[PDB]
Amino acid sequence: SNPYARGPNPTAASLEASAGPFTVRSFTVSRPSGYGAGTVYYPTNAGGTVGAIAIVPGYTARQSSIKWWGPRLASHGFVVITIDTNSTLDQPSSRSSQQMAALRQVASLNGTSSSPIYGKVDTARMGVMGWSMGGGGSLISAANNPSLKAAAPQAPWASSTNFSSVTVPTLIFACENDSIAPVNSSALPIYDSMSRNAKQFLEICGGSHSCANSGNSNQALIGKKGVAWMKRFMDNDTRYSTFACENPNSTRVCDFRTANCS
Repeated sequence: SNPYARGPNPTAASLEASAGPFTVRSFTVSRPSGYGAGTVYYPTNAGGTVGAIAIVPGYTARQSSIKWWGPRLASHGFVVITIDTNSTLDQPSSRSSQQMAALRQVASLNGTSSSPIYGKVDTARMGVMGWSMGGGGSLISAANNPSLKAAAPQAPWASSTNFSSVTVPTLIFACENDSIAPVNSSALPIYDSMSRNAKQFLEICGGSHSCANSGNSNQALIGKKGVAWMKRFMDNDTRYSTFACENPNSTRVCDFRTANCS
């Protein structure tokens, strides 16, 4: 039996829905350590400790752009911290450092008896997400910290597209019409650089650079894929292998590629 499996057996409908099974609460981090601000979203009743995911916005952007992931992931059994960076103009390497500082603080709060997440986190199971330069920051985090169990950046951008060293399972959300981090020169070459991992590339038809952000019109599919990827790889939960690895056969998807993902 898998000690990390949480929640009921998934279906397409349950993963496309507004929320998973678990009640979600949130709090603002009172003294952020190593990053600008954070909001923690957590399940009150997951039935065991859960992994932690840290999510970072893009250049000029704030938690509002990424916030929708907090309740959506947490309701399926994850502690999620969304951050603001120390400056809105921080670059990807700085964003990676701050992302790991946010994961560190989640681990600190897991050990703080006054915190709402005291004892709720398995600090050995962590994941990284983020938009654009925060997505490039997530890939840097994975390259530098290969114990991370999953990465799922959106509309990523980094100074170099070469992430050949990454061994962390990585799902890339791409936005077809992105004019800031174009698919062809950003998301796709980042995807193609990775030869050592389970990986996936999922491009949303018609998407602008913000197509995976809060308020987007594809939360059913994008949320299904993000949760399935994190469940399969952070929880080793093979009930999610098909959802994580499948072509979703969706008219909202204009390009789908995956490797080392059965």
